[PDB]
Amino acid sequence: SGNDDFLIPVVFPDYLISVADLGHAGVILINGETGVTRYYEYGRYKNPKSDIPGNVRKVGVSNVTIKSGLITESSLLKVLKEVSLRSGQEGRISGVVLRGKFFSEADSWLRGKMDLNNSPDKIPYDLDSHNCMTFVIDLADAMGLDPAWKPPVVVPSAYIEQFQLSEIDLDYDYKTNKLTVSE
Ligand SMILES: [Ca+2]
Ligand SMILES: [Ca+2]
Repeated sequence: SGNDDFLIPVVFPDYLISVADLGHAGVILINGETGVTRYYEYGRYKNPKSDIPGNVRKVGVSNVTIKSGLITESSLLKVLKEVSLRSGQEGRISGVVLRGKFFSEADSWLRGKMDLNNSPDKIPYDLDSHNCMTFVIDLADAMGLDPAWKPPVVVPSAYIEQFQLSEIDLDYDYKTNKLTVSE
């Protein structure tokens, strides 16, 4: 098909962190030819083999259906509901939809970062500077997608709204199970 791949940074702006050191972030990755879908995120997840806080994790999700280059609304809704329940405290999603040829490179980068979970050289979690949002920004930067400028203090809820100023918006509500894509 030659259809561009999809990278969908997702932020859960109403996610509650509760204890110190707003929102959580993850990323959906979709093969534009096949609809094969991956989800990765970085956060304060348990790891018995590392004493350094912060780990990448992969969450299994359904694949989407691509029809004439587009993701069908229903198949994306199924993934968004999965991600909200499994990673997002059953809250709403604010996202952007990015396009390019990068599926294998993104998959390799994410698996490579996950391979660092037990490394003595793993960069420690930092709520301000090395967190769920900066993981995704660093991925998009690495793909050549030129994400929005990263401030010294990265707040997922604030950053995603900045990112949306220059990209396609994705809004999803878990309670109503409704998706809206907009400029
Ligand atoms: Ca918004
Ligand atoms: Ca926008």
